[PDB]
Amino acid sequence: VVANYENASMAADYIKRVSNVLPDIGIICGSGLGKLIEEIEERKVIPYINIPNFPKTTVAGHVGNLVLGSVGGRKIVAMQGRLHMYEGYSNQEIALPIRVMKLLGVRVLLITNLAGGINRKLKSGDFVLIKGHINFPGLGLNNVLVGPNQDEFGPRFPDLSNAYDRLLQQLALKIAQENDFQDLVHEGVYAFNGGPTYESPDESNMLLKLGCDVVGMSTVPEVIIACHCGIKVLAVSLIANNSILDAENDVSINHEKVLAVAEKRADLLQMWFKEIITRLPL
Amino acid sequence: VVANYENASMAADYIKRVSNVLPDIGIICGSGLGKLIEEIEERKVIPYINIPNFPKTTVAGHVGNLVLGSVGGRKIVAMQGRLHMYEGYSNQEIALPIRVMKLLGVRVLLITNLAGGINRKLKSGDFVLIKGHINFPGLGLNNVLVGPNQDEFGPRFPDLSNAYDRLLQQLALKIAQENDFQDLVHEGVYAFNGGPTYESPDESNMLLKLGCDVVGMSTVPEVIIACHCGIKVLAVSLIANNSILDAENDVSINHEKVLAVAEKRADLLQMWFKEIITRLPL
Amino acid sequence: VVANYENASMAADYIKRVSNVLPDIGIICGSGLGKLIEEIEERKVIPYINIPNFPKTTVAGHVGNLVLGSVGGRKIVAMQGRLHMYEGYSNQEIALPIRVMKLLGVRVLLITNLAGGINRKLKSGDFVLIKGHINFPGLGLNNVLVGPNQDEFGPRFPDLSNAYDRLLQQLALKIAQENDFQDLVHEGVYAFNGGPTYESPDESNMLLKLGCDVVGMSTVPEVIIACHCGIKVLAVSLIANNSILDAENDVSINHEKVLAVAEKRADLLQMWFKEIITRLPL
Ligand SMILES: Cc1cc(Cl)nc(N)n1
Ligand SMILES: Cc1cc(Cl)nc(N)n1
Ligand SMILES: Cc1cc(Cl)nc(N)n1
Repeated sequence: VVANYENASMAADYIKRVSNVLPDIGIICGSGLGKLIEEIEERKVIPYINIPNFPKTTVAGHVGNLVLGSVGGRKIVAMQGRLHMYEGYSNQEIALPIRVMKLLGVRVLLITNLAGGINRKLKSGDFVLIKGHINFPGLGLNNVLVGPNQDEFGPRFPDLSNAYDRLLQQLALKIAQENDFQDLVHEGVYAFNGGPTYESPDESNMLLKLGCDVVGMSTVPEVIIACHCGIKVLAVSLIANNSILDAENDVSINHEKVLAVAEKRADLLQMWFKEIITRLPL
Repeated sequence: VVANYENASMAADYIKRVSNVLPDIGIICGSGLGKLIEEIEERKVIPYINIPNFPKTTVAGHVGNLVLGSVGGRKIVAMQGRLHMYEGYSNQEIALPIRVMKLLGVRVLLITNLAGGINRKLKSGDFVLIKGHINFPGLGLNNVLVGPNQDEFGPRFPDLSNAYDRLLQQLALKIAQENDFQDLVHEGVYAFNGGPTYESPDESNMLLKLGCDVVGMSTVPEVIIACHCGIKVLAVSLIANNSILDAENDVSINHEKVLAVAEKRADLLQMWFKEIITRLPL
Repeated sequence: VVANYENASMAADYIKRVSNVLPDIGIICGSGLGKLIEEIEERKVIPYINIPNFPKTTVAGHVGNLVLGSVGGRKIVAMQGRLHMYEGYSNQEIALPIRVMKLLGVRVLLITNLAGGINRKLKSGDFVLIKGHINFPGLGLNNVLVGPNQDEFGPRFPDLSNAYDRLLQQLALKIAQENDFQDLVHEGVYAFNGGPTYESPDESNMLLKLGCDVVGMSTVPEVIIACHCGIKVLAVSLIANNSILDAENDVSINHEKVLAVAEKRADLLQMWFKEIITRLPL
């Protein structure tokens, strides 16, 4: 199924019938960072498997729902269970849910992920406002836009210079200052490792040389599809380890440690993003 | 359809029947840089769609013809409408037209493209003679030769050390000196970004660190197929912007600006390449 | 055919019926470096084409056998004819033979390859004990684990920090010292170039900047599958040229020169690995 205008329209039609909500904000939350979705008010939960043309996700299993409702007086749509390219999903499968958001009315997309720290200033538990990226899959002919261009959504050759909105970054920092946790908030450049192996010690050393501050396995595909069709983006990484320190000290990286960091910061991240949604410009 | 000896032979048979021309020079021209093809003498235009085993190009649309005839007394074959890998074409689809050129008798291939400047010496409107490359798709298991080797055309493991012929570079510079535009002509290393997003500001900064002078989304696949089967190459980039300056000044990159640069240099590039063809060794 | 638990079990069942050997050591030997396999004692040769669910290898041709037997009193299984990803094999085809080794009882995998030297200390004929890697295909969404995770074999997100066992490296060096060829033995970081073109002169210069000591087109996919399912690895490169010197002196790289180096070191490498197998811990 191609992520074209006709197919995205059919999915949006189903959703609008079922939900009644016209959202102008979208959210995609990282693993262990989805509590906010359970607090959406007057909400409607739509399993992906029920929506025409949505990608099949049963081989991976686990949760996969679209959730619509209200937060802070604002109308939002959330993806509960994101699609990652290391699972084998195609370019068309990743892109279709974001293009459906566009047809539903989304103008701003907020994204969180868990990532490894490269910059020596980063500790476990810190947050990084993403200000740019290095897309190794894109340089290597696995960009999410490889294929025919869908002209109704955007141009053949997108410019990513303003993919990460500066005013949204400034609003997120302002709110952290108001609640006295700005000492946790950094900015930086995100390297996309296709994955699913964690970056090796020598890959981490290479990324430090190349100007990367953070490394992870998600987010860049969604950012590019959003930028192509004119949706503004704020993306925030939660740092689970510093891979450069771990390489110097021969310390292991593992998913169990990652999820414990997520639990430690989940409630603060939920409160932060609730306020961001409330404060977004009108 | 595999780009093998049998399938390329069937395409060449069709062409030879229709055209009568036995070319020993091939040309592939960049977008907005194809005026020379309209001035081929005693010419024959063959739509790709008519040629056995040529790749299907109707999803992308736009022009796609093989043109045979004479320039400056020399017999040439031109591709009018090149195939780019960011459109989703396979390794076999890119390679088959170059291997057909080989069977038709081509010994020299001249290639132009539009590209972004990385080296701080490069301005919009400059030309770069390509002397080497950094192939990010090739390092990342998307090389144009991934697949079974077609032994009749070349070896399993090609050496690219002499892919860009030095004497052809020297002849191109000599002609620029004769016509007093050598101040526009540089040499440099080309980075292949699979695309179709332009290089991000942080990718541009990375390429500067890694010794790249220019970045673009074409040319390297054709160069590798030509080198594999023993065809000499001259490749020239027309610079449309300096991405490092644009990153420092927060200035946007876009296809409209690119095509205006192409129009500004099209007639000079046509005259230059006409003389190169005329002067090629016998 | 997916490299899952059911399919690997069916292959292992065939093998166990035919061979009687329960191996706890596996070997994968580089091209021209396979003489040891001909000296396996009380051996059984099983063509890949006869084994249920093994990948089809007839397009590439050439030898493809599993060989079981004894070396130095130890029970081993060897792959005679390795699968390389530049031939077009899928992730599932590369992984299935290593997962079969796991089900057969393999706890240690010894691997050799031929490679190019980047570090200026490396000469043709030197050996490099691999201590880490830079996986360009993995960064670029062509990692061998892209796809659904096979949970019975290992975790969704493997850590590669200890992929190259330190004690095995120390044993290999100890044996070289006992036989007075330690002056040939280095350690270093391996860059995986998907291939099949040799690294270009400018790619070689880039790899030097990024901390790579050696570059080649194999080994990293097998190492990752082995690490995922808990098999210890020793990997050794035989250096056929120094690509940085060749770039400075405009000297060519070619498969014929490579195989002559292999012949020069084959008998010493055979003796070295025979002793390593004999000395492996119990
Ligand atoms: C949570 C996480 C993700 C990634 Cl890709 N890398 C690290 N080191 N940590
Ligand atoms: C014309 C062009 C092509 C490319 Cl790939 N990049 C830039 N900056 N400009
Ligand atoms: C034997 C070999 C392999 C590779 Cl990938 N590169 C070089 N220079 N040499």
